[PDB]
Amino acid sequence: TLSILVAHDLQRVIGFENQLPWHLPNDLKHVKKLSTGHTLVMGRKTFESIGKPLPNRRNVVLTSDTSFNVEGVDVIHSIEDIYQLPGHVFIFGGQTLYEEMIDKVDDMYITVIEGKFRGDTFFPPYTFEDWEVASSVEGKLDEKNTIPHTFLHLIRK
Ligand SMILES: NC(=O)C1=CN([C@@H]2O[C@H](COP(=O)(O)OP(=O)(O)OC[C@H]3O[C@@H](n4cnc5c(N)ncnc54)[C@H](OP(=O)(O)O)[C@@H]3O)[C@@H](O)[C@H]2O)C=CC1
Ligand SMILES: COc1cc(-c2ccccc2)cc([C@@H](C)C#Cc2c(C)nc(N)nc2N)c1
Repeated sequence: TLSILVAHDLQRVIGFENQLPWHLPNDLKHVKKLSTGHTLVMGRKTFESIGKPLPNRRNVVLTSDTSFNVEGVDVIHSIEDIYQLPGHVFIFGGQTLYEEMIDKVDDMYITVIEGKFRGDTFFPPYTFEDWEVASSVEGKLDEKNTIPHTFLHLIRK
C-alpha cells in the first residue's frame, strides 16, 4: 500500500526554510498514529530538517549520496526502490518527493491547514475530480492547536 502523508495550507504551502511553517500538535499525533509500525519514505532535505529518525517505524531516506549513513535510517537511491518496500509505505515529503509520487500513490492523508503562510516549498496541484473523499474530519481548535485544520483521506478514483 502506497500513501501520501502531508500537511498543506490553503495555497498548498508545505515548508519554509526547511521547517514546517505552523506548530500543530494534533497533526503530529495524527502522523504518529497513522505511521506507527509502518514505513516512512522521505527526501534527504526533509530528513535533515529533523536530523533523527522517528522511533517505532521504518525510516527510509531517498538520496543520491552514496555515503549517506545514519543509525536507524535505511537508505534508497532510486524512486524505483520505493515499490520494493514491504507493508504500508507513506511518502512523507518533501516537495520533490510529492511531485515524483503524486501520480503513483493509492491514496493521500492530507491535513489541510486553513491558513495562508509564507512558504518556499509546495504540494503539487490536485483536483477532487480525481480523488474520492473517504473521510473529512475537523481538527480540534484549542490553546495548543490554534490554527483550524481538517484531516482528509482521499482515494484515487
Ligand atoms: N508540511 C508537510 O507535510 C511537510 C513539509 N516538508 C517540507 O518540505 C521541504 C523540503 O522539500 P524539498 O526541498 O523538495 O526536499 P526533499 O525533502 O524532497 O529532498 C529532496 C532531496 O531528496 C533526494 N531525492 C529526491 N528525489 C530523488 C531521486 N529520484 N533520486 C535520488 N534522490 C532523490 C535528493 O537528495 P540528494 O540531494 O541528497 O541527492 C534531493 O535533493 C521542507 O521545507 C520541509 O519542511 C516535508 C515533509 C512534510
Ligand atoms: C525525520 O523524519 C521526520 C519526522 C517527523 C516527526 C517528528 C515528530 C513527530 C511527528 C513527525 C516529521 C518530519 C516532517 C518533515 C514531516 C511531516 C508531516 C507532518 C508534520 N504532518 C503531516 N500531516 N504530514 C507530514 N508528512 C520528518
